[PDB]
Amino acid sequence: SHMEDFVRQCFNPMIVELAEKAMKEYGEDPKIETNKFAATCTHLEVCFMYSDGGSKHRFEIIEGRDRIMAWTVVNSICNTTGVEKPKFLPDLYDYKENRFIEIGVTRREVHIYYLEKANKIKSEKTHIHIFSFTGEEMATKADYTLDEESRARIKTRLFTIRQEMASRSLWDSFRQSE
Ligand SMILES: [Mn+2]
Ligand SMILES: [Mn+2]
Repeated sequence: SHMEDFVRQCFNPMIVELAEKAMKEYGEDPKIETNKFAATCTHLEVCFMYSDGGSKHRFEIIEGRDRIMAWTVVNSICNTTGVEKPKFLPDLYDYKENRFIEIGVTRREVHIYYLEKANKIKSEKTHIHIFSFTGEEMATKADYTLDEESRARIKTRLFTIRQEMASRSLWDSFRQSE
């Protein structure tokens, strides 16, 4: 398919392999559910740009690790700091603010996905931060964790990926697939 070739020539190889591993590891094949393949790569790259923002060792990356190793690091962070173990695996831990962070990338408005994720949490201790493909963002207690410039970089990247998909006439099915 067109989407698979585009994902491979758009994102960096480390990201593509981690996305492939994470999808097969949960029974989905990147060569078929190509829209979910693009979205796993996007979520991965956004998470890595986020963790790059801030100081050197501010964020402990949870996403991208294998399941049991990811939970190993959460349990370790929990017994280290004293925070409660979330029931669902988050994406980061903020050592500066002492909180796990769930990062989301949606194509249906910051209000809809923020509302869904906040209801999914049902344990309000986990900080939530949503980006969209339209430049908009919404975050818990309006606390956006990073400075304006890092978030603006993430947003720019998201919009460049959106235009690249449309240039290949892939954007439409991708926006309707979420
Ligand atoms: Mn995740
Ligand atoms: Mn996430």
